[PDB]
Amino acid sequence: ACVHHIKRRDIVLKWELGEGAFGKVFLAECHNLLPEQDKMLVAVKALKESARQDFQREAELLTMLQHQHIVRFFGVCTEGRPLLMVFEYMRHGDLNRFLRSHGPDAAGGEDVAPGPLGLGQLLAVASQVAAGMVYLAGLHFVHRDLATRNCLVGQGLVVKIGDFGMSRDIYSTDYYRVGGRTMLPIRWMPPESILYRKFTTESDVWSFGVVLWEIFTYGKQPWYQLSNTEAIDCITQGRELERPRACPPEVYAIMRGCWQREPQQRHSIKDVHARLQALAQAPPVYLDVL
Ligand SMILES: COc1ccc(-n2ncc3c(=O)n(CC(=O)Nc4cc(C(F)(F)F)ccc4Cl)cnc32)cc1
Repeated sequence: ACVHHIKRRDIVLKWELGEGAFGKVFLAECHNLLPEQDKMLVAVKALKESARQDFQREAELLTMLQHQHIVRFFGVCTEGRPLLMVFEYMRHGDLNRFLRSHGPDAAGGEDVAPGPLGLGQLLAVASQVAAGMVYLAGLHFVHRDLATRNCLVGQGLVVKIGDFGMSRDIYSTDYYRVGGRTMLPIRWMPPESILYRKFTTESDVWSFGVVLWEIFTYGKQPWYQLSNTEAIDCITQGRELERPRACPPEVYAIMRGCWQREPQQRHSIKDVHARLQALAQAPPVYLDVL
């Protein structure tokens, strides 16, 4: 348990940002956290209710996972309930909201032009999320719920991967509630995950595949035209998501790389990150003709 601790007195809650059923999130000022900044803004998750153990496991895990494109964890405040986890504040919030609000069905601020994000803007986002997934597959860590609702966008369109309990509330429609405890992101899962309940690196590249589709559809729900049971039938019957208008055939091919029926046929995430980075850093003259 080599988790950083922060004194309660160094955390000033400002207001709420989000509610789940296991946690509340707050904007807070945090003091003496960085020398660069004597004071600075963070998001703080307060535990609602076993629960303490889950909190200790979450904190140990998030102290392990550090990387440019994983949500930055600063540490815990264990001095009095509510127990707090302290996170970097991501000014644009979740990538799904960010996509929807820069999509044809939505103006231009500080980090972004008005109107649809450009192809180069969408490859940059896809690249960063892939960079994140490399680092997790690196550690042989299976995510199990990769989707735009579980990434955050910071100042400068820095995109980072998380896994938020509040996602099951805010975005319940993205989950199939089985039995009455469990919640399955069926629209993001490959056939082996739905059929055999196996979760692997390779079930995560499938999910990354669908993230790529979300990016290029500006955050539409995959199979939005289908019920949860229709999506299951269609995913088990091998039916593949259509190329979005904004998706060049060359990007659609990376998606197909992630959707090979056979887990082992799927391109590695390293390969995909490489394909996507290369495009995002390609000169406009090359991209304007893709
Ligand atoms: C506006 O700025 C905001 C807004 C919201 C937030 N915010 N809200 C909730 C959470 C939260 O739970 N975490 C921890 C987390 O993501 N945990 C995790 C990560 C992984 C892995 F994907 F990294 F691998 C796996 C498993 C778990 Cl449990 C972080 N930030 C949250 C933060 C800033």
